[PDB]
Order: sequence, then structure tokens, then C-alpha cells
Amino acid sequence: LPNITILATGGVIAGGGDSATKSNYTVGKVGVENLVNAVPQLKDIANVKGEQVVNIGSQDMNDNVWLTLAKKINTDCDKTDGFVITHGTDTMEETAYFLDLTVKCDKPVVMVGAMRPSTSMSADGPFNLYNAVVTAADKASANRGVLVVMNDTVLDGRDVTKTNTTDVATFKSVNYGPLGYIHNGKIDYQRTPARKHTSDTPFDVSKLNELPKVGIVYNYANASDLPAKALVDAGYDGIVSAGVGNGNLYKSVFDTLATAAKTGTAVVRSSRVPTGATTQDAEVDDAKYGFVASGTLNPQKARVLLQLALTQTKDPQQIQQIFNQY
Amino acid sequence: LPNITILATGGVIAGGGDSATKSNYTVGKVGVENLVNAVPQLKDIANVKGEQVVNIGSQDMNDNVWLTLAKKINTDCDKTDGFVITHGTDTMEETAYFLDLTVKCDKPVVMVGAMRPSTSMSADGPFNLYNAVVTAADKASANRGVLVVMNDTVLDGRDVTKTNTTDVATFKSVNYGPLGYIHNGKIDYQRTPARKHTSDTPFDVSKLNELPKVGIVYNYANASDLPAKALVDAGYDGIVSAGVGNGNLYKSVFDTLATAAKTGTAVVRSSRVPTGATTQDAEVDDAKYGFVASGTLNPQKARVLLQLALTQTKDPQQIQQIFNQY
Amino acid sequence: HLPNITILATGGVIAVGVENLVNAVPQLKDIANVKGEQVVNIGSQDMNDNVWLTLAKKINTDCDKTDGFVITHGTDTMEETAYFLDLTVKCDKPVVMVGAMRPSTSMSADGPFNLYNAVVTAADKASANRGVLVVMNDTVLDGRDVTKTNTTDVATFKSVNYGPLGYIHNGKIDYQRTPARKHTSDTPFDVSKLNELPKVGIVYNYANASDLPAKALVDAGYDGIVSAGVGNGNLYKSVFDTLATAAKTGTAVVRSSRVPTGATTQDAEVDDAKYGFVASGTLNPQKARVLLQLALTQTKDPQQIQQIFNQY
Amino acid sequence: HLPNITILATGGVIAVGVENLVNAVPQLKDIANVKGEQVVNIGSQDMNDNVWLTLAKKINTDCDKTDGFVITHGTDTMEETAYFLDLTVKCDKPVVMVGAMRPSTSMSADGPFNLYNAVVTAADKASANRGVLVVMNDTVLDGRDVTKTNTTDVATFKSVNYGPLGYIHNGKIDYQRTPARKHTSDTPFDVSKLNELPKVGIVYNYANASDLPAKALVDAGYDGIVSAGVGNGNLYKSVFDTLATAAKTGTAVVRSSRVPTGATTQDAEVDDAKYGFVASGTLNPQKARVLLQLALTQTKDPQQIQQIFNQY
Ligand SMILES: NC(=O)C[C@H](N)C(=O)O
Ligand SMILES: NC(=O)C[C@H](N)C(=O)O
Ligand SMILES: NC(=O)C[C@H](N)C(=O)O
Ligand SMILES: NC(=O)C[C@H](N)C(=O)O
Repeated sequence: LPNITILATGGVIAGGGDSATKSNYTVGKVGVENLVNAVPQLKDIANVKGEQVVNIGSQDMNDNVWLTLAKKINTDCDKTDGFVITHGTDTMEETAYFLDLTVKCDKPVVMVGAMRPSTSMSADGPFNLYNAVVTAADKASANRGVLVVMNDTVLDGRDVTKTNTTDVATFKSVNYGPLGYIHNGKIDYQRTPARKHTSDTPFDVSKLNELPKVGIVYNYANASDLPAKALVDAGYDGIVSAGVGNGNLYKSVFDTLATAAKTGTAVVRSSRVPTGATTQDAEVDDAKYGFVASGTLNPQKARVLLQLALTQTKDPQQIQQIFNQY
Repeated sequence: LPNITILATGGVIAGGGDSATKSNYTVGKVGVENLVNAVPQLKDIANVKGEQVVNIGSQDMNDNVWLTLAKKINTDCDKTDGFVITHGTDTMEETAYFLDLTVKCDKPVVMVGAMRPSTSMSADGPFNLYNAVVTAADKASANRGVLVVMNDTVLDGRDVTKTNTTDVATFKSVNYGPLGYIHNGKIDYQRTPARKHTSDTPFDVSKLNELPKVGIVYNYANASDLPAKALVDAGYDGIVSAGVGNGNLYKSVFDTLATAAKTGTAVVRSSRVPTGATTQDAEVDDAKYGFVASGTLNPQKARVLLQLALTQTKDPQQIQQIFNQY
Repeated sequence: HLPNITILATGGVIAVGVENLVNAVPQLKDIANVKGEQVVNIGSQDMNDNVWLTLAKKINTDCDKTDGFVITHGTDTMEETAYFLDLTVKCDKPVVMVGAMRPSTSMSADGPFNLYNAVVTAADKASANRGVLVVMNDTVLDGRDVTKTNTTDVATFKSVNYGPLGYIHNGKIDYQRTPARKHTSDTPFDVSKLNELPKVGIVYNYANASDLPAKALVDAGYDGIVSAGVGNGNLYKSVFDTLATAAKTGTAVVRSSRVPTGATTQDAEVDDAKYGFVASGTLNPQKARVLLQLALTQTKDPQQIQQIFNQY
Repeated sequence: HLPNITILATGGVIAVGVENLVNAVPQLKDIANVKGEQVVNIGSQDMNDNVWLTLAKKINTDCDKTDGFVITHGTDTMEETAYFLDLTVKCDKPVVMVGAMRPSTSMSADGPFNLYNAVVTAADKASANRGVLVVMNDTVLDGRDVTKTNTTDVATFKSVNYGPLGYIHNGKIDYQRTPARKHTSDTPFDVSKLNELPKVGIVYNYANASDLPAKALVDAGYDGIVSAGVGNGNLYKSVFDTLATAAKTGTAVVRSSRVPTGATTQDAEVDDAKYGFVASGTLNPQKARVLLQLALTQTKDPQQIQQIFNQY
């Protein structure tokens, strides 16, 4: 049986409710040892070691936990066969992409959460955890990047996103599809991400104790420039715009971000729109403004990459090249 | 033949490109008269009158144009059979909901855009415009609220949203589905929005020359409180949170918005997540904080409703009731 | 305070007797006074006209005795049964179908909560006059549009053309849609006195398709044949040939599509009026069968069957 | 500077001779040196084995003469043809299929830009070694997973299980996926010397389904029968009966599903090894037919056909 390390960070998967039918849930309550012990069936498919990293709702996920996770995986890569990270659902997709860029182990790293607490009727956590371990244990999962396993589906950490606020089936790779489906404890992989991940990225956070400051501003009708201005005022390294349509900006936001990019703030145009690329060669001449188009990376994903791009370079052409290959 | 009034506001539907294959487009270039004349086939199905309201990219849409549109439709409701509004795609879904709440005519009001300029190969604007008129002309379209007609589909202004950055098929009613499909210039309606719209809402903007100030803050891992703080500092009437998952907030954003709601700022929890309701009775006790859950309204839609709710009342219980019925 | 809900069990992975099933979900007791009757205990892959006729008559007979019905059922043909009941039930109280994608013994089994939410839906006053319903994965779906979209996913049931009626959260439903097509007491289909249904078969279309299935139905003197066509209800030539001649000896022929969403329309490439065919609109081939079988209890005239496929 | 692209025309709404078609989209001249050959001029609803065999042989014979192929085709069975070519083409240069949902004369017709993007895809060096492709609505889709999801929508073609390979914007493609299942020169299927294919028919399953289509194929001595099952490939009893006896006189039986997404799996409710059936995995019934017809040129053994349905 393979050696699988479970790194817990919290989430509803480690929470509870006051009855089997209540909809109000706690987060990060149950310790990794108890969490692992609640699914004895894991012992059929791996030798599990549990470690508590933090115990929080993933809505409070942050740079400190990200750095911690990457360093821990990178250090311990040698001495296990794969990793599962238990995490809240809310920002699962951000952490998975951050690890997909900073983990240098080629061994399977699989993220998993639950939409219902283990106390609820038909709770999804036990089987999710089982399937996540199945995936971490499978030789075929190596070299595919950081994965998220939810609803019997293996999803790449780049494209995966939370598409519905409550559905157990919420996690989908909405532009390029999943890698594999899980049936009877086995996976038929038919796809792997072509974008460079893990050991083929330049991003090395091993010696870093902070990341560049990158915030996100939303666009909509009559959008205030005040949020963009506050980020600039605070010397943020980067700003990601959640634009309208194909990465467009409301005039007053556009004006502030244009000014910030001429003084050296990195500006990435992403989109509030849930599928499809923010392209070049549409309404915004990115070269002219010193902006970067995010491609299929949604705003929170664009943030991840831009923060890491900023550990390498402050140059808009070099950042756009990063956004074309990772 | 029915009398149909076309109110133009701009968009790519009224723009162009330098060749049939270029991807870079102008917005709001073509005047309503020329725009109507480019589709002579409209004269088979209606007597069209065109009026230019503004000529802009809908990424620059704003409160002034909204007020203008509602007042114009309300004034002229008597003296036409229906309306089509040509508009950019980027914020089409915001304007359609704003009109869905403030138009008091029960006659069909139909919004339409194009994803490609009329100069491009297989441009979508001509047929979109034709189908929008078909819909405005159809007796069955009355009493269904403000509609958007794109890709042979009739969509309610509440649920409709732009789901893809470039696809002609981008507009979808992602929670409840469309009202009707268009084939051979005819519509089979099988659904109508149960939420109160048009003449069954209390919202009357006829004498207003501004709307309440409502901004949108995004949530993500390590989110700065600076945007929320700038809105509060500027005395915004309302703030909508584009939360993570089921409307959750990053701790520092939560802290700022909690404070703003205790001093009387209206705070609506919506979600960055593209489908499903922001519910009550999940992780956030809205009553305790004086917050309002947005239901299926996405952040930009929540903004529309909250601005209008703020013309009636500043009370969180009364605003939540509005968010339960409109 | 609690409504009386009748559970009518037909089998499925959700099930093993109806008593065992109810007694394994004791939380139903918080929302309803549950009464269980075993109608049959089969996999829905073996569902048939007799079970349909039985369900419809029982529901209509016992309508006065209860506040609502939940029908436990296999997933495989739940969308067929739901539509039949949608067209034949005259009781105006909720009738909700439910199944399970996972075995009751499996980790994270869906059945118990699915059942709970089905009873919630049948208990809700707001559920009445919306036709027959299917309740799966926290969603309430109308019996006409609802279909099984995936072979294994717990989220498989979707109303692929017109969307769901409502979502369930915390034992409460926010309904924002109701089906406009006529149902339940507004249809003319009355199966009270019927002990058989008309014979309607389904033939598939594909590259190089054989005419042998279609001829074998026609030789068997089938009252109706539904074509699962390609694209917008088109047919492979040797199949069009058989059905065109069969529509003319009097066999009703409905064109549907193997394509999983969208309408088989009139006025595309098949001149239906010329051949006496009927276009199925958004009804998939199995759903078209249900409606065609019922149409044929009222009329054999193609023009009148079309009107039926335009109203129901 | 421009690549030589061969357009092989088979008909469809996209078309009317191949010369007229090419000459109506003169913008193709900016991206390719286009050469047109009329192979056939039919609606794809009447597509067949002979056209398939013809396309495969022409592509393989003329591989050296051109840099890539675009096949203009009806939409109705484009996903069948694409998969056949996916399994039989040995040329490693791009082969891209394309159609149109709207008439060429209609407002906002899709054909011209669809054709342009198909030629862009066949011209792109990055398109090579990805198998046979379908290019529709600004998207590049692999021939195995791609299917027609809607009867009328211009956005109908989707890879419903594994997603698209790449999106087209401004005449350029960002490929992020390639099919892992073996294709093109990595399959053993060689149709160079073949002038017929094995006979494989499709039967539909539904409530109360007739065994008559299945018996009529078996009586006709069909080499294979694909079942479009319910749910996870299940069969109505009287249909399971016929196929179980037929698999035992030697007819190959593949279980697929009418359910539009997801795998017909092994190890669910049908003990395939016991009955000598083969599970289709994610291949829908029409796609399973393609693979079963080709399997049967190499072997009649059910265990070996299964291995084929596990690798291709
Ligand atoms: N279901 C969940 O895990 C949601 C929770 N707020 C979290 O992300 O930690
Ligand atoms: N296609 C379009 O209309 C997009 C444009 N930026 C607009 O919204 O005005
Ligand atoms: N999950 C299930 O219910 C499938 C089963 N074959 C049925 O329809 O009964
Ligand atoms: N739009 C089309 O191509 C449909 C036509 N029946 C075909 O497949 O040829």
C-alpha cells in the first residue's frame, strides 16, 4: 500500500452541524487525526499519515498558509508517495493553482473538500476523502500537476473552479474539462494540462517569507475608482481587474489602472465572466497601456500567477510571456 | 405590422473592424438610423422607429443612462407596441435587470447586442436584431418582464448573464433557464419569471436625478480591506460583497463590512461564484450582522436591486424582504 | 401539524421493502407523517406500461386519502414515468419522484437526503399545481423537461431545455418557474378505464442505419413509431423510406432526435404535412413515446396528434 | 508562405459544388492555398460506410500531396465520420471537419467563418498529432469526444466528457489538451484493402421496449449490435434476453447508453464477462458502432473487443 500524507487546512470537510438536516456549518473544528479516523476505509488503499497545517475556513485562506504548504510539500516530497490536502471549498481553486506553480515534487498532490459537514445526511466528505486518496495513490496521477478531486472527478488545478454556491457537483474545469473520472476506485485518465506546472515552472518560494501585494478590483456599470485608487495608494505591486466581457474596464477604473501601469504597477486584465479567455487584440491595446491579458485565468487565479510573476520580474512584456505559458 | 421603437445605446452591435477577420472592434460608432438601415429585413415584421439615447461601449454604462432609459420607456410606452434596446454585451445583464425593476409599461422591452461587429465574417448583429424585433412584436412576450434576446433564445432580465468572454452563445439564464426559443421567426414560450417585475414593483425612478451609491468588493485569499474601507470612507449607501462560495467573506473584509453595517451602510452578501444562491442559514448569521443575502443575484445584479431598495428604505430587514421578492 | 405523505415504492437503487426504506430515513418523521405502499420492486430499466397504468390509477383513486405522494423509483427511466404521470394524474396535490445514484451501503450514499428532500417538496403547499415533479440533487424539476444527463453523477437529473422550477436549501424551496405546457387535470388523457396502452416503438438513426428495426415494428402492426433522428430530427434514407410508407398505411410516426437538447422542429428539412409525420418539439424519443402512446388513445389522425405535441 | 490545404467536400447545409463553396469564402486565400475535391454531395443524415471508406483511403493516398485536409460535412453525423477517420487515417497531418447550422443564405450564416476557422486549424503546425478534429463555433474538438448537443444552436458541438482541445481567437489557437486515447497512426485498423465494413446495428432502450428490433438484427445475421441503454448501459428485460442469446451465437454486443454524458462502465449492474458483452465507456451508441465495426475487422472475441474499447 502506498504512503500518503494528508495535510489538513480546515474547511467544512473538517466541520460539523447541530443535526443531520441543519444547513449552518462550522469550519476547521475537527483535527486531522479525527478526520482521518472518521474514514477507516482509507486503510484499504493507503498508509495514511496526517499533519495539521492550520484549521480555518478557506474564506480566510492567505499567503502565510500558501507559503507553508508549498515548503512543507517540497521538503517532504522524498519521504512519502503522494499528498492529499483537505481544505475549504471557497478558495480551493486558488490554493490548488498556487501549489500547481510552486510545488517542485512530480508526485501526486491532490486537494479535497466537502460541501456538507460529516454530520449531515448524505455528507459528501467521506467519499470525497476516499476518492482523493485513490487519486494520490494512483501511479498515473504523477506529472499531471496539482489536482482537485471532487464528485468522482479529477480536475487540474489551473482550470478548476467552484461553479455553484451549494451543489456537491460544484467543481468543474469550465474551459478545458476534467482529466479523469473515478469509478470503482479507479481512474481513466484521458487528458493532462498542457500549461507548464510544478517542476517545469521557475517559481521558487522556498526562501520567501512574504509574497508581492496583489489586489482585485471589480468592474460593473458606474464602478467607483475608489478601490483601485486605494490599492495604488498603498503601493500594491500588482492589481488584477475583474473586467466586464472580454476583460474591459469601466472608464474611471481604466483611467486609474492606466496611470498605475505607467508608474510601474503591474496590471492584469481578467474578467468577471466565468468562462473563456481574456484575450489580446480585442478592445484594449495592452502593449500601449503596459497591461497583461489574463487568458482563461479568472481574477483570483490571475492573482496567483501575477504574485509569482512579480517574484521574477516587474516588466509587462515578461509578465505577459508568463501569462502565455503557465 | 406592429410599431416597434429601437432605443440605441451603442455596443459592438453598432461598431466595426478594419476587415472581415480582425478581432479588434470599435463600439458605439454607428448611428441608430444606419444601424436599422443595415437590416432592411426588419421592415417585413415591424414599423421601426429609431432613437439614439447614447453611443458608448457598455463597459462605460452608468446610472445616468439607466435613468434616461427608464424615463423614456415609461413616457413613450403609450405611443408604441414594444421596445428594442441595442446595447453592448458587457453590462447588458445589469441594464436589463435595472429596467426589469423600473419600467412600468407591461409592453415587451427587449435588449440585444452582438459579440462580433457587422463587418466581421458571420457577424451575429443582423440576425440578433431581427430576432429581438420578432420578440418585441410577439403578443406573447408582454407581461414577462424585460427580456434579452441573443442566440435564438429569449431570456429573462433577472437571471440572464454573460457566461463566456467571446462566444456568440454567451448569454444564458444559468439558474432557471430561458423563457423561449426562436425558430423560423416564432417563439414557443414555456416559462415566465415568478419574481415580481415591471409594473408589480414599487421602484419608481421617474423623478430621480441620481441613484444611491453602491459599490462592489471582491473576496479571495488574502483580500485587502482597502477597497471596502474606501467605499465606507466615501459614505457609500451600500456595498455588495462578491463573496467566496456561499457568500462568505475574507476576515478583514468581513470586519470592515460588519462595522459599516452597524453604522447604517447597507451590506449585501452576493458571490463571485457564477451559479446558485447566496443563502441565509449557512455560515453567516445575517440578522446578527444587519446584512442581506442576495439569493441568485450575482454581484452586479445585487447592486442594481440594492440601489433601488435604497430609494425606499435603509432598514436591513426591509431590504432582505425586497431581496426575497424581486 | 405535519402533512400526510404517501410513499409509493417501485424499486430502484434507492431500495428491499418500502417499510425498510422509510425506517432507514427516520428524519422523514420531522417533516411528514409517512405511509408506505409497495407498488412493485423492480429496476426501472424493466419499467413498463402496466406499472404506469397502476401508478396513475392508484394516485387518482387515493388522492383524497393523503396530502401528497412521493414515488421511489429507479433513475434509468424515471424521466419517462414522470412524464406519463404528468399527463395522466388528475389529483392536484404534489406527486414527486425520487431515486438514488449510489447504493444505500456506499460511502456518502445519496438516497437518504434525496428522499428527505422529495418529502419536503411533496409537503410544500407551493409545490401544488406544478405538474408531476422529480426531486434530485437539491433541485425540483418538472416531469416534462427533466432528463438523466450523466450515467453515474449524483447531479445527473437536469431540465436541459427550460431549467429547474426551484432549489432546495435548508428544507425550503424558492420556486421561480412553473411549466407552461398543460398538465395533470388540464390534459384529456384519462387512463382510469384503460387496461392497455397503444404499442409505440423507438428506432435509432445513425450512419448507414438499418431499416430492419423500423420494418419489424411496422410488421408487428405497431400503433406508433418514434424516430430518434439525427440533428433536427432527420432520418437515414432507408429508415425515412420505411416510415414514410408506414405513416401512409396508418402508423403514426413522430420525429424526435437522439440529440440531447433542443427541439425537433417543423419547417426544417422534413415536410411533415406532406408525409403525415409529427415533429416532437423538445420531447426526447422516450418522452415522445409517452405522449404518442397517450395521443393514440384519443385520435389516429396525424394533424390532431401534432396539435397534441404542440399543447402537452 | 501559405500552406496547401485540401478541402474534401461531402455536402451538408454548409454547401452546391466545392468550387462554389470555396469561391464564396475568398478570405480563405489569406491563410491557405486551397484545393477543392467533391467526394460526395449529400446530407449527412444519409452518410454511410462507403463514404467513410472513400474518405479514409483518399486521405491516406493523398497525404503526401498537401499540408492538410478540411472535410466539409453535414452536422447531423459529423461526430460519427470524425471518429471513423480518427481511427483509420494514418496521415499525420491535420484533418479537420466542419459544417454549418444555418443556411448559407440566412442572416448571420455560420458557414463562412466556420470554414475560415477550419482552414486556420488545418494550417496550424500545432494541430498535428492530435487526431481527427472538428472545428465549430471557434473551438477545436477531438473526434472521439465531440458530439452534437443541440438540434439547432450554432454552438451545438461540444466535447461533453473531456472538453475541447483549444479555442480560436484572431486566427490563432491556444491548445491546452490533446486526446490520450490512441488514434490515427497508433491504431491497428487499416481499411486500405477493405471494400466493406462489418454490419453493426443500434437498438434503443426505454420503458416497455420491444425485442423486435434486436431480433430483426440478429435474424439478419448482423456482426454486431450496440445497445443504447438506459442509465449506466442497462437494458429492458426482453431486450437483454435477445442480446444475451445473440452474444452467445456469436453476435458481438456492446452496451452503450442513450444518456448523453458519462461512461457505460463495467462492474455496475451487468456482469459483462458472464454474458460476453462489452462496456462502451464514454462512447455514445453511434460512436460505439464505429469502434465495434472496426474491432470486428481484427477479432470476433468479446474479451479482445473489450480491450479495444479500453484503448481507442
Ligand atoms: N464547504 C466549505 O468548505 C466552505 C467553507 N466556507 C470553506 O471554504 O472552508
Ligand atoms: N460585444 C460588445 O458589445 C462588447 C462591448 N465592449 C460593449 O459591451 O459595448
Ligand atoms: N440508480 C438506479 O436507480 C439505476 C437502476 N438501474 C434503476 O433505474 O433502477
Ligand atoms: N446543418 C446540417 O448540416 C444538417 C444536415 N441534415 C446535414 O447533416 O447535412
